Amino acid sequence: GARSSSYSGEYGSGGGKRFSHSGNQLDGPITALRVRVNTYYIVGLQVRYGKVWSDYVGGRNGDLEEIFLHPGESVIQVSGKYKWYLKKLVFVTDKGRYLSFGKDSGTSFNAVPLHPNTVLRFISGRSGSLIDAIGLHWDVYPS
Ligand SMILES: [Cl-]
Repeated sequence: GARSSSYSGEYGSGGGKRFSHSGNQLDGPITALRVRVNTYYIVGLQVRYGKVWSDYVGGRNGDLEEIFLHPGESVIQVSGKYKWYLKKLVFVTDKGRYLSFGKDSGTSFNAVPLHPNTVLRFISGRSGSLIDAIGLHWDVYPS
């Protein structure tokens, strides 16, 4: 039909419990990221949609890294690495910024939109005390 949405599928394990930011789309485009990291793993994730933060997922012991996107800036590619749990995330923006988090070891993955000229609209995944898995949802913005 007319829709340009696409979904990467889940990268990582089947552990933990599912989360989805699908209901956060209405708040706005992604405008900021919070990624909690310890020495080995991605511990936790929060994403700001417009002005409103998602409900935090993951554990709380770790360095809380945060990146604030520039006005009009979107993510167009996400890569990373996992081994048992998520270990590395790289958010690539349409302003050419490569926003890396975590430690550079594990099985690699690389997710780009399945329809051209769409951007990262929200994320889903699985979590517990760590981030077990992540999935990327792409769409046009504005809608
Ligand atoms: Cl694994």
